[PDB]
Amino acid sequence: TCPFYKKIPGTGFTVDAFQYGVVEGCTAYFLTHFHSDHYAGLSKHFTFPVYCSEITGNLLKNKLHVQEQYIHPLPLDTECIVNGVKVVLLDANHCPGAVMILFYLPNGTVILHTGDFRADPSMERSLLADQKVHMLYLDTTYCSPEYTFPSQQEVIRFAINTAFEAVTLNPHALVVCGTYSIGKEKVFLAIADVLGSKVGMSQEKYKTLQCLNIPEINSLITTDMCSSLVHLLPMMQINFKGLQSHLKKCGGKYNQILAFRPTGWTHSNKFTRIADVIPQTKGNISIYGIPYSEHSSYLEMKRFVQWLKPQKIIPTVNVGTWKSRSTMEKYFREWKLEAGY
Ligand code: NI
Repeated sequence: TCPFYKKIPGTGFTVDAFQYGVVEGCTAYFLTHFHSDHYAGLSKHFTFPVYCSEITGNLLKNKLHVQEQYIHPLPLDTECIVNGVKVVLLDANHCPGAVMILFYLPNGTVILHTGDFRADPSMERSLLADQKVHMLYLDTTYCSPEYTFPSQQEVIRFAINTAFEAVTLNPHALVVCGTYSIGKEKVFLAIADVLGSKVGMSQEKYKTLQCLNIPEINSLITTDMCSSLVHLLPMMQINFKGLQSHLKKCGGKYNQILAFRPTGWTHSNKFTRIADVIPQTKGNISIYGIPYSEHSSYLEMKRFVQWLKPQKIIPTVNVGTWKSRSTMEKYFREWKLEAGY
């Protein structure tokens, strides 16, 4: 059965609730972004209205085959009426097409559902600035102070500098980057850009990237592996066995692999700086784990919430244990006492 934190009171609406069958009372199903834990349950036989971004709607049609008549894309930053209720979609600074949803209830309550997000000070100058928000449905993935990681810009700088150095020392080195969902496209695009190459990938991944409205994408990616010196592979293949097997397939064109795994957080973050990160190596293969996050750090999350000053917070992540729930509730109270709301 559908959990309470996926339901929007005072409406016929649910958020990211496609794996519970026909939800009793639901006249519109919103989808925040195209990640499988959130779309789980959607398929070509779905017959209810789905509300989402243009980009999410491209992926629903092309990848899941949802029929067009049930896909309702909305523009961002624009007041829209859905089944008699004003809503706005905001950029969530997560993966391509990811949104936060503002609901303006008929009784006067305003609710923000963040979906998955990476909080940013720029959000303090969106349409959120313009009225009070009573209830916040919050992505609490990294809601604990140990969760530190660098800016996306610092991480991309590390990756660009590492790749350009290795390939300039050895022009016969191949760069490989892991992927298993949309998001984090800057990692492989920034590295291919410094090397003067397109990124090579499977037909299935090329198809996915052609749904994302990235400017000038036809100039940046390709299915011809032979012409490319940055290859994308499934995340499961980014290990010594998988990468050895891939190098065999390249027909003696290359004699060294440098590979990147963009993880979220890893406990090496508590001690080590981004400057100081070192790879795991075996022979002519080196693997870097780089902390490129599409979710808020603890400090970024705290700044956002202390700015927004909501009356009530409903977590949407880490809700399955009493210890987690109690931990999160303590931090919410600290924040509220420190700021005075
Ligand atoms: Ni996500």
